[PDB]
Amino acid sequence: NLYFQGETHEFTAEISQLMSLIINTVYSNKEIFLRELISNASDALDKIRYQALSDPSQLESEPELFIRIIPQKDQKVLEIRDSGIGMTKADLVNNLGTIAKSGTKSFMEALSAGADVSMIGQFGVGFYSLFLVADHVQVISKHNDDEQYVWESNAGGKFTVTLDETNERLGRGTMLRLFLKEDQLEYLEEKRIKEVVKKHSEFVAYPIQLVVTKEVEK
Amino acid sequence: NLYFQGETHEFTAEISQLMSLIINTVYSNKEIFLRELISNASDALDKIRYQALSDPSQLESEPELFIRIIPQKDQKVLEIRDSGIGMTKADLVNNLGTIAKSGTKSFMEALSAGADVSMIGQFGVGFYSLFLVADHVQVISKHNDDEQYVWESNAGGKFTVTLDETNERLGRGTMLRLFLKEDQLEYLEEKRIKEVVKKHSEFVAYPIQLVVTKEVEK
Ligand SMILES: CCNC(=O)c1noc(-c2cc(C(C)C)c(O)cc2O)c1-c1ccc(CN2CCOCC2)cc1
Ligand SMILES: CCNC(=O)c1noc(-c2cc(C(C)C)c(O)cc2O)c1-c1ccc(CN2CCOCC2)cc1
Repeated sequence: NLYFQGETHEFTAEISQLMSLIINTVYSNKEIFLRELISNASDALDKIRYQALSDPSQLESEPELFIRIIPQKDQKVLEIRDSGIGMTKADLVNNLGTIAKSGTKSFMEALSAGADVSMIGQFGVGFYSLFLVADHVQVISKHNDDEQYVWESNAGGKFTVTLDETNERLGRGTMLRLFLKEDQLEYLEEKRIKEVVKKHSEFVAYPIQLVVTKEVEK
Repeated sequence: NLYFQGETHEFTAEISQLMSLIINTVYSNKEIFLRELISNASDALDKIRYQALSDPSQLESEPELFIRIIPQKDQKVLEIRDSGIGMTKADLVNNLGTIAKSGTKSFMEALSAGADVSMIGQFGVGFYSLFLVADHVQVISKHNDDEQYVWESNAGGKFTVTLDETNERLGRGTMLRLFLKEDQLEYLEEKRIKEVVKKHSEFVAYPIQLVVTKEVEK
């Protein structure tokens, strides 16, 4: 019996470590990670927007279309949430598999031809750019036709997409939870986040909301 | 400027994690790791034996040719030492790079064609079979023409081959230090090691020594 034929998703976490090494060596300015996450959220928002055009009940799970950035300073986590179409369990497996396969292609090309700062133009590298600032990621998603699921890059053992009985309920859409590297904590600060959004995501056609909790120093 | 072209050694640790996942799924019986380590030691012993044939001073750094297995129960480490030719710093870099490149080939083939228990016949898979029982490895080596060097698969950060100012002095040769998985501690036991050596390494033409420290229970 044969194992792993075509089963690239089984290696998603390992392939991400290869891509993290490449992309962090190539890009010293990490801030483009946020552009890429917002662009992927925008695409998922377009999908629900067009489906709901002929079937508005699809919006009732989360009637507003938005992208929402929530720094969690105590946890050193940056959360990016959208109310896009979301992913069923099978969608999440299939999308991670495609992302993983594109990573193998980008990694093999780096070895054969070398990598430079144009690599951000390659399919899938936008996802891996989250590892410019994060050492670990949780991808949480809720599609109208399925339950809430989560994939954790740091989960020990076999690749798994787990029924989410732990995180807050998304009504619909996707949240990436970025566990930031100790040298990239600037991206938990409101001023820095706003600078990066205005610089790189001006033409995104959805509201980008920033949720900031701070103790009042008295 | 281009990064990583041909620099497969830079990914040795990440490629090993891919190979570890494949080989542990394919092989439920882990014991062949020892056959493969002994076979690589035997090859390095042949090289010093033939060089010393015309230049016996090469043996003076370690005059006996042997393979030596040392369980370190307290550390959950199994050490395999040989008095082979050893590797200079550049040899260790070059051999890890070749091993890493063969891993990329085996991993891509597993995805395209599937992997089965014949994969042990592929170039380089013998090295990766150490991850049947170990989660981490240190490769320590001393060649007559260089200082003692070490590579650590679990060392954080950039691939590096470090001048060894920590471990015991090898006079000449190579030691792999295997940090065993919690479910593979049977391979620290003398009875088990001896069974595996007799079964799989009968035709190795060097003495295989086993060094066992035990408290006398009184
Ligand atoms: C069944 C259809 N479902 C979706 O399209 C969907 N729902 O949520 C998606 C998001 C995925 C990501 C990461 C995992 C790529 C987000 O960061 C944000 C999302 O909303 C998401 C999505 C899926 C794929 C893509 C496009 N690819 C292109 C190649 O790599 C990155 C993503 C963009 C968004
Ligand atoms: C400059 C020449 N130096 C040597 O040949 C040498 N010295 O020490 C060697 C050992 C390497 C390993 C691992 C890292 C492969 C050992 O386990 C034991 C050795 O003695 C070693 C060696 C190097 C290469 C090989 C053969 N390859 C074949 C493909 O993968 C495994 C190793 C076998 C042994």
